[PDB]
Amino acid sequence: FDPTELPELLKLYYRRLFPYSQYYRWLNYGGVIKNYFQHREFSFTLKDDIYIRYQSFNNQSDLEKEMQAANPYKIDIGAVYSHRPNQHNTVKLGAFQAQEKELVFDIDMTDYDDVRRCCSSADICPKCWTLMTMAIRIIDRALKEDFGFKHRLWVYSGRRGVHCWVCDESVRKLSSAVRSGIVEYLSLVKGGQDVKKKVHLSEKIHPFIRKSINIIKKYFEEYALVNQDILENKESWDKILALVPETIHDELQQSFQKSHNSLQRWEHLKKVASRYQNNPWLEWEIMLQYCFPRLDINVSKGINHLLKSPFSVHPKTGRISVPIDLQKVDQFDPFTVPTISFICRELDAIRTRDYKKTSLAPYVKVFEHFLENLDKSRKG
Ligand SMILES: [Zn+2]
Repeated sequence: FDPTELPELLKLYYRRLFPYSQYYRWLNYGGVIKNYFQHREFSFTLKDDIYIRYQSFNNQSDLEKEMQAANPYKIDIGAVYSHRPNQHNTVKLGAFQAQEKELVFDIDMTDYDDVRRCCSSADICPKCWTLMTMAIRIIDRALKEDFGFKHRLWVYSGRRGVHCWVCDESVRKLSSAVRSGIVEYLSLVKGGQDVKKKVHLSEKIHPFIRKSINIIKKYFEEYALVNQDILENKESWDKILALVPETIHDELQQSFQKSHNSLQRWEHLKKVASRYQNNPWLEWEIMLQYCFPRLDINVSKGINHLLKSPFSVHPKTGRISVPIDLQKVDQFDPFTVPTISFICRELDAIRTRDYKKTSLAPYVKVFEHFLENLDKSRKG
């Protein structure tokens, strides 16, 4: 993909491919509440990194217009405010308030750099992507079963990770404190870089943790012991020994030297750890520390947080911020995700149905099913 064709591709994409209809369907929420879409903040990042926020629009047409006119490189969605963001200059200090917004999560592969061996920073590969899969399943399960959130839209970030938009009516009215509490409930991996051991479990295991572990169990052998090979050599297995008491270090060190692969060594770790318990949950603390999601509280805490819009175009990979079908989550592949050049290619090889003829269609379908359930909930 070539980022210089981009300003030309954006023109076309924003004119004949970006699903404005479904977009407005989403953000207008069936018109039940007035000025909801009209009080929504957007922000655009234009060429040469020109950043503008407090963008608001009268309706879908105004949006189509200003977007096609600006042709932004980045689009971020924000809160629904007390007034129209456009007019924020006209509002007296103290009355311009973010009032409602979807509950959002940002999962970023870069946050796993201390426990994945294949890549670092913004690099991703099929061997580490399984981490997202566990993250989506682990978290979405909690949002659905523990919290009863019914309308959850998962979106590819374009390069390094995934977003979740929780859009239930009661959720959009959640205070920053409750949001922060939901993040604290979901969070198990605590610490920065000074701290080598980021997971400590109590004698009693809360169901969320149990159900998260059981999801990780299903993936751990292939992800961690085979593909990542976290016990390949001493440099790697010392990092794991750093997460367990010193009194079992020597025993494990020898059993690791005498062993041939990570499966054997993990199986040894299990037996020694289990034996350590009798006279605690080391295995699970290690699995969690190596596979459980890391969550930035600042992303989900603030009602005024601006997050990458679905169907944005990634300035470098060219990939589309596409919705993720929760039913096929294990089959999701960020490397076969449509790029803008590909869907413009498809378009220039054939009115409101042009995108259906592109590879963009099934993701818009996922988005439409997300919208349909959203209507049904408003009705009954
Ligand atoms: Zn990788």
